[PDB]
Amino acid sequence: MDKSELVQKAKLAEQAERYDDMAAAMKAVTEQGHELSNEERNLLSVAYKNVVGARRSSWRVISSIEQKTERNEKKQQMGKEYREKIEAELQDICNDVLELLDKYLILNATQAESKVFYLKMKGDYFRYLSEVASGENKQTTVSNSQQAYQEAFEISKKEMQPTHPIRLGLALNFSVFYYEILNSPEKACSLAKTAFDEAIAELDTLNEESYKDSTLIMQLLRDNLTLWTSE
Amino acid sequence: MTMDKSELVQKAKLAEQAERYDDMAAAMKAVTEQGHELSNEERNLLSVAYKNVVGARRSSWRVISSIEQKTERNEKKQQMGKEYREKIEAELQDICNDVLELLDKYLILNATQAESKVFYLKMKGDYFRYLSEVASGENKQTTVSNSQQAYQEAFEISKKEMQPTHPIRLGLALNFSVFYYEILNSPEKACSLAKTAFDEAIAELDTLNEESYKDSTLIMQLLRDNLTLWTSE
Repeated sequence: MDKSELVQKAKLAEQAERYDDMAAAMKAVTEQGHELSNEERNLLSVAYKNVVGARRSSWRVISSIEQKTERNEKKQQMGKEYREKIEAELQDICNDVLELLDKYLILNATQAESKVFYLKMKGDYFRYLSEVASGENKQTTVSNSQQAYQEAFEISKKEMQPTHPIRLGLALNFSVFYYEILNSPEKACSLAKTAFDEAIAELDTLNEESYKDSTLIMQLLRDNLTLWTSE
Repeated sequence: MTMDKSELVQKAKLAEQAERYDDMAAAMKAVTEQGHELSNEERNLLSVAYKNVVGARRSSWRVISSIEQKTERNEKKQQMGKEYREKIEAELQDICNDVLELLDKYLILNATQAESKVFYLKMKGDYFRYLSEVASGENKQTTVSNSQQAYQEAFEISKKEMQPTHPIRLGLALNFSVFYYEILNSPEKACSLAKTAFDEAIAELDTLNEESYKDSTLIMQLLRDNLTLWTSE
């Protein structure tokens, strides 16, 4: 197919709830090596989010079954083996996405908003890998996830105003990363408070007809601060 | 592979909980092919697995079919929806043919009681019906006939061997009536069949029992639901 045909196939697959088809189509689009439009990059993201999300959900279900008392060691081993099967599927998906990001999407991105989008995507899929990793690989995937978020964070801070909704909320997602993945609540609070306060300082500059674009995310930052500071 | 029957059944149960129905169906296909008669539990795992597997493809086929009835002035988008519908169709037909082969080679001939024979002949009617929903040309008349014949064979046994309130006999009447309504475009016969089965059940309320009361009355209401809808049409 050509690019426009692949995008139409992706949209058909989405309507049919056939997300593996949708991801395959948008992977093929990405491999043509050109910068994606806003619409195309959202189709890619939605496709793989649904594909990986199904495996993440199945993994949690089987992991919980495995964490319940089973005296029959043969049955215990059957659950472990099935969990590992799902794990390998999940890791294959994440590595496919990470390879698309490292070979095509991040290197070809010529504008800050694109760059931040794909770096945050990279952080997400390393995070997913970290959820199922063990030992030294868990530390490595967590560190790779953090590095990607941090790079997106620094670009957003350099290129966007403190009230920009992409910047806010990259800040929100990053602060939650510190709270939940790194178990670092003091830093989580610090990040969220800096982003909240710096946006608050510029409420002056927003239009009365559009300020909610910013304040909706700022309220989410503030809600997390209330919870976290009360412990 | 190296998994034995107890491992396959446990994997089917784990796949069900993880909503991985393709895995569930594969496990129960492997169990079936070992040649022992499926237990009641195994039969229900097999049926649930393939119902979910085929149901996803049937739903996708309906969605794309309906999209393809949007007269795209560009033949490109029309040909693209047709090709994708045909891809889903072939997937759907592969699933149905797998089930029908299991029924023909293992499930029907290994059934040693009437209830199971009726269950599997009904299932054969169901999967030829799903094929009939997407078939065309000379393949369509074959598929329709094979669906009707399977339902008729199931109905003959069920009328001889099962009480009119038995949930399997009621569910067979339900699906056979849907066959007439949807496949043969015969709502008058669909209603006649459903009305007769409903009335045969209420003529013998003494044959209800505690174990299947909820199942029986659920399907009786489904028969009534179709009757009211089809009559208002």
